[PDB]
Amino acid sequence: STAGKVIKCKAAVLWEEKKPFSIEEVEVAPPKAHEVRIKMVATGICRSDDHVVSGTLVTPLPVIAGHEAAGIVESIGEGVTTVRPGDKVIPLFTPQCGKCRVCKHPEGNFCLKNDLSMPRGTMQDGTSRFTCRGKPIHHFLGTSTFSQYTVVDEISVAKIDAASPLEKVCLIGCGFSTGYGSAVKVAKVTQGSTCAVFGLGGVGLSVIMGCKAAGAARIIGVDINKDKFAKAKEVGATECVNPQDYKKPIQEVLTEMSNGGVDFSFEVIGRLDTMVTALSCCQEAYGVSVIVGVPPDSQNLSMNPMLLLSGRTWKGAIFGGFKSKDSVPKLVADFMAKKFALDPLITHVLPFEKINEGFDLLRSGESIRTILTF
Amino acid sequence: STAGKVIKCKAAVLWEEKKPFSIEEVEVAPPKAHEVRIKMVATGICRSDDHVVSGTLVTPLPVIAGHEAAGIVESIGEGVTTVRPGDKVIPLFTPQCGKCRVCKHPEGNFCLKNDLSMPRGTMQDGTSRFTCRGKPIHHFLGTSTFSQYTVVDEISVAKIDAASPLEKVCLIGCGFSTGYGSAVKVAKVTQGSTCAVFGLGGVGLSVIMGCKAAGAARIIGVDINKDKFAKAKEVGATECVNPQDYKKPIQEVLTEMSNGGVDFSFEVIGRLDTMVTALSCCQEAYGVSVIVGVPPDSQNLSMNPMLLLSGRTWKGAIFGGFKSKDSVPKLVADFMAKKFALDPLITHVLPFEKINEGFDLLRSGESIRTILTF
Ligand SMILES: NC(=O)c1ccc[n+]([C@@H]2O[C@H](COP(=O)([O-])OP(=O)([O-])OC[C@H]3O[C@@H](n4cnc5c(N)[nH+]cnc54)[C@H](O)[C@@H]3O)[C@@H](O)[C@H]2O)c1
Ligand SMILES: NC(=O)c1ccc[n+]([C@@H]2O[C@H](COP(=O)([O-])OP(=O)([O-])OC[C@H]3O[C@@H](n4cnc5c(N)[nH+]cnc54)[C@H](O)[C@@H]3O)[C@@H](O)[C@H]2O)c1
Ligand SMILES: [Zn+2]
Ligand SMILES: [Zn+2]
Ligand SMILES: [Zn+2]
Ligand SMILES: [Zn+2]
Repeated sequence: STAGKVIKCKAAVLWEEKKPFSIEEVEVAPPKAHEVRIKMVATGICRSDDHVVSGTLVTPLPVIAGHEAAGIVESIGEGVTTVRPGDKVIPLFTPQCGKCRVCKHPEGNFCLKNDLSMPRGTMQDGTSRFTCRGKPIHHFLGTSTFSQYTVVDEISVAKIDAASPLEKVCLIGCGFSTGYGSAVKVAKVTQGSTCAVFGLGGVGLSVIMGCKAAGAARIIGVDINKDKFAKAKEVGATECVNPQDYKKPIQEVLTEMSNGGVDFSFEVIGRLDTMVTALSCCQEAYGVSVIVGVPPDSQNLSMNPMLLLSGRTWKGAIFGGFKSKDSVPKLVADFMAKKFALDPLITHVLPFEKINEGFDLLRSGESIRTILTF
Repeated sequence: STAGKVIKCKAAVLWEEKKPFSIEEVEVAPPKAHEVRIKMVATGICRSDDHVVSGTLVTPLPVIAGHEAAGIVESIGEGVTTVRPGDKVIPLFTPQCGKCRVCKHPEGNFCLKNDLSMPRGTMQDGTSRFTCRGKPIHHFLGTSTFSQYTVVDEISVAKIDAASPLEKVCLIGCGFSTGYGSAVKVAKVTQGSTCAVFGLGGVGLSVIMGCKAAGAARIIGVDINKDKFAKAKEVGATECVNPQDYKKPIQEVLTEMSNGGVDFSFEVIGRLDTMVTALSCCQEAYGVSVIVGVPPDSQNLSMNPMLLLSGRTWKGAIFGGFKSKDSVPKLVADFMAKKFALDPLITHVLPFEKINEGFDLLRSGESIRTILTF
């Protein structure tokens, strides 16, 4: 009943940095060629969405944020072949065009069509599908999931199992897959190894899940909020440390705890200082450190390259290294077969209309993931 | 006969920074338990030895430098099982104790007994075997090869083929193995890939050799001294670029030349700026950059961690990642079997007494390796 028509619906519009979202009516254009219009069902609150508010992650404003979500296709534009109306789908904030040198590379996943490295806040054609108060509104990462309806490019959506619980599998659209893949795919954690995970939010808990799935013998969680430790131990941390409890810098603490440095470390916060600390705490000759956290816009870290010359490996990744469109449906299938759990990440559920309360819960330290239902 | 006796011999002593070497008589104590005294046959001049002179690489002075060499065992201390008097040997500036967590790790080579991290300038037992004019003289990296005789710990020497030409295979003690291994072992260069090599001295040429051995399709040499380009092409560079020839930063030039970034880059100079440039020029999603150059003492680089978050891998290594005592004899055997060439690295052969002339050749840009002969 809405195919080819503008849809008026509610969205959470961010007009200004460091302000609440405005829940108000927007106009969502119908999908053009190779575009998909999605009726959203559930969306998680990821710290990266908060980074848009705080100006940590710069993207043009005004904007509809949201990138961790699941929904049902309402309509498809001309030439779409990979989804149909009524399909369950997860928007892909990292696209998979299938044609660029990264998509063709066996390891690569950061498709050259992404809108993360130099955000423009548009569709692939450089235009917007959203109007609010007669004004064009930017997209976010090609997804814009804080809306009852969004429009995405076909390379930014994956069809998932029709029997999927969308209020759970939305987490496969960012925080679970990122953390789990950072451990299993990017770091390639080994059986019997010692891991250190800096930051015990939804992504860091997913890193722990991946380290435990890979057979790590020790998984040391690191957080300044000791309220995060109980859940970290539930999902596989063998011990947790709060840097504020120690006189010495935590890289020295972790090096001593691991009898000379850890095998694998993960920065899952977004601070320059913890990226350098996480590198330093991995064993100097064979350690691996993975940056997962999003750094503050345009800021450089300072480090001594002797940390690398001795033999350390330092890498980072988007979306856990997963090729998004190939991997998301498989992750959903594995979830349905109980190969991993998502409930440990979900601490709060709210209606979409209470999105600002969901951000309050994240900012207070209380929540891991709040799932918003449309 | 010399066994069990102090040897008086000629050595090149560095009394203070930024002074010529002093060629004079030293006393070399006999080897203690688990030590080996070696009559030197040939030693190369590596830029790292010049770093000791320039204060780029801090180690206690006064010192007998030299770490890239080959010679013949004169005597062994009690308990030595791996070499005998008369054996051809290469001193190992990276030891292989076989007992530490690094030696037992499949991918580690920076043995915890090394004297590079936190240089003491001694034997393993914390004492020196060298005196000159009644003063104790420091060791360098457990090797000290700028002497007619040295004493090394057993874990810092490898027995090699008795038919080895020592005036060539001394380069397996540092520069060849470092560069070749940085390509084939540390980076794991792939067939058909595009590589960029920053710095076309003895080590950078050895990186090129390894990239070509690994089947790279394109190998771009980068040097500010265009006199280095002809030899770089001879050993496998497909093209060479001088940053001084361009208005743009060379990372932009290399990204354009490689249609979006190289597969593998190598920093083989020792500058903070070129370490960051070499990282930046590798493809943002799947590129790998290896730091080989020794950085200036206590200086930090500045970089944007988004370079890593998109998917790059950054690592460094000592001695090409090779476990030194296992690898050096095999590399010599491979050289004897014509698996690689050393002559392209050798531009000058001088008597040991001409050490200062050999350093002046390096500093002027006029040599690759000078081999000093005893
Ligand atoms: N690379 C990617 O693709 C990707 C995906 C998802 C999230 N992210 C980023 O990953 C980071 C974590 O996201 P999240 O899990 O949703 O966030 P979160 O829930 O805010 O978790 C971060 C955790 O870090 C803890 N923390 C803050 N400061 C410190 C400190 N100095 N030392 C130790 N712990 C500290 C904090 O208490 C919290 O539990 C954020 O920067 C995100 O933007 C990146
Ligand atoms: N990691 C290890 O185990 C190891 C081993 C051996 C050598 N090294 C280091 O590797 C580096 C190279 O050693 P080497 O080959 O003997 O030295 P080298 O022969 O002096 O070669 C260095 C090359 O870098 C070139 N160069 C200088 N500045 C620039 C610039 N700004 N841009 C581009 N090219 C430049 C220079 O012209 C020369 O050809 C030194 O820092 C050594 O200390 C490290
Ligand atoms: Zn692509
Ligand atoms: Zn996210
Ligand atoms: Zn060892
Ligand atoms: Zn050297």
